[PDB]
Amino acid sequence: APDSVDYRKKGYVTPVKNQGQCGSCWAFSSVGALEGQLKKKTGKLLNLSPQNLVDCVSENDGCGGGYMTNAFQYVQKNRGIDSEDAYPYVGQEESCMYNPTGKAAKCRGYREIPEGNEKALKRAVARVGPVSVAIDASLTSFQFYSKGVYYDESCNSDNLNHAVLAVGYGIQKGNKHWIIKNSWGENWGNKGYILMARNKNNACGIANLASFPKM
Ligand SMILES: *[C@@](O)(CNC(=O)[C@H](CC(C)C)c1cccc(-c2ccccc2)c1)CNS(=O)(=O)c1ccccn1
Repeated sequence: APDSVDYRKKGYVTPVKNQGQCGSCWAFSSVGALEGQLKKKTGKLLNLSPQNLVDCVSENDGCGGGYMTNAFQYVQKNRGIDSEDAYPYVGQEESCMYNPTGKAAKCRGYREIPEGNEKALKRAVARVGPVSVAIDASLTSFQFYSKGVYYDESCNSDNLNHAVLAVGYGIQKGNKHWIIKNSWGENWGNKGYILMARNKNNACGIANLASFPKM
């Protein structure tokens, strides 16, 4: 695998979004992994519909939460997912209004990175592109992040409370890290992003719930 990868400079990542009040993190993590795979497939970068997921993945909890693997699974069974244009985000629960003429992409399943295995996650990002991850994002130091390669001993790898996207990896100043896209708005952290300590015993649970869709 390369020493460092950044799918932002490669045109794989769409703008940073804002979930707002709805617990749709998972949706934004899923949609982001889907957009990375669509780009690699058709050469076009499109914004996919997290609302489509929130209203339609009956296996999940809408704005109450859900899993990324369930969302890849719904897109696979359903044979598609709409674009953001065709199914705009509202931020609250509404009935499924999935429209097939607005189908922007399809999924052929998903792969799960070996739990707790960072090297594996690295190879996955390096060979696949953006990867859906789940971390502990409850710590104040994480929420007030602005610069640096985030790290805190209090981070709990079994307290996975927020779904995010692994956009690449590298090194800052001798500190290895993961480029993480957040769904808190371009005004949070470092233009919507945060570099999180890599190889530090799977800090904040970075590799405990990683997965990517097949396209
Ligand atoms: C996000 O917006 C909503 N939370 C969830 O989806 C979690 C799962 C994620 C993989 C981390 C969750 C909570 C409760 C239930 C379920 C669920 C799963 C399957 C089926 C039904 C329900 C999933 C959270 N991000 S946040 O709001 O920004 C946040 C919250 C807390 C701490 C930090 N950040």
